[PDB]
Amino acid sequence: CVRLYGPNFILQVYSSSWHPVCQDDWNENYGRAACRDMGYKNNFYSSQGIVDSFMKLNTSAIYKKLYHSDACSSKAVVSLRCIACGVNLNIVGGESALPGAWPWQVSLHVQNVHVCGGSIITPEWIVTAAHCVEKPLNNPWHWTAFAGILRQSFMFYGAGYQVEKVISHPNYDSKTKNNDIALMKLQKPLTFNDLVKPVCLPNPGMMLQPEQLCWISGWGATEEKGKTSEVLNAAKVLLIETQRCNSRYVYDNLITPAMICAGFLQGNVDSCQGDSGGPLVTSKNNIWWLIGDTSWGSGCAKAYRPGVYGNVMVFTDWIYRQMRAD
Ligand SMILES: *[C@@H]1O[C@H](CO)[C@@H](O[C@@H]2O[C@H](CO)[C@@H](O)[C@H](O)[C@H]2NC(C)=O)[C@H](O)[C@H]1NC(C)=O
Ligand SMILES: *C(=O)c1ccc(NC(=N)N)cc1
Repeated sequence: CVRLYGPNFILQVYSSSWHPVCQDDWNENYGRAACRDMGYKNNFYSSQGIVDSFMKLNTSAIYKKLYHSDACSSKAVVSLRCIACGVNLNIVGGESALPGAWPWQVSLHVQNVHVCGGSIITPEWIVTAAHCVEKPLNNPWHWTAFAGILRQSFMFYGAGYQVEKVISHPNYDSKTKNNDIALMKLQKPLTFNDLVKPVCLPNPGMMLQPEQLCWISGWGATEEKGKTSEVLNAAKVLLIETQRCNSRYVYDNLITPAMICAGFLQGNVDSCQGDSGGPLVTSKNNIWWLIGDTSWGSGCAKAYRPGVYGNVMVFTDWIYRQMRAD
């Protein structure tokens, strides 16, 4: 019953609404304990008092040691970051990605060939699409991950990161593609550097614009019915309002609250076969956030047939629980 709220990572605790935690008597050790509860295990980044009813710490005997208070004597609330994420440098109709521009991007291989995309969230956890791991690719032995390499010809056999665990959302529906999200855990943790870094998981209360400016990246075909791209490509896309995406001329009521549309109704710029499982990201408060995972669409870059992505914000607490359960 502990969460991070908005682009400023305000620590909140639930009461049978949600209230922010006082900076009073708080320290890095309480922050570490809060991150462990969220399933971040050994990950911790920062804990600081932001000037934004409250939950106050009881200096007697992490969640059970908080009580409701009218005011914070420190006149600040806790801002909690569990991992250094969402920092980078500085597909149809896109452009070659630069080194370090999309450092959370991974290429997921089966039998030495790219199958799907993925997004690094921790040194051992990757977010992908549940449709990527449908039978007969449900078992983790099939899979290997490539990070910090832009080119498929530079992804050598024996050099990938073996996948040890595969977890599909319990409500994934293969007919409709509803709840199209899965997690992969690596056998060995990744080494973060200027080319390999995680993207931030989205917090409730991001307050994105109806047509928020986003980016997609992947090794998917550069034209409908085309082959896997040898190079990583990236493109700017705008969110498409669900009411508009659900209209008779677009996807006629097939867009659920677990899905987000992005792209252009005139087409020309879109995700395609092989981009699936990959990131849909946005920049807000100088942080890159994982808004979606490439899920589905009718054809590629066709007019009135945009891209459909898993609504990652809806899945964040399910993700936390799987990371904690491991
Ligand atoms: C801070 O913690 C103490 C100790 O857990 C709380 O005191 C207990 O309150 C319950 C009733 O809710 C009593 O049954 C216990 O006997 C109390 N314990 C002790 C050691 O006296 C205290 O209420 C908490 N402070 C606040 C402001 O909530
Ligand atoms: C997955 O590989 C995938 C996702 C989306 C599309 N189509 C569109 N974005 N229109 C194809 C394939």
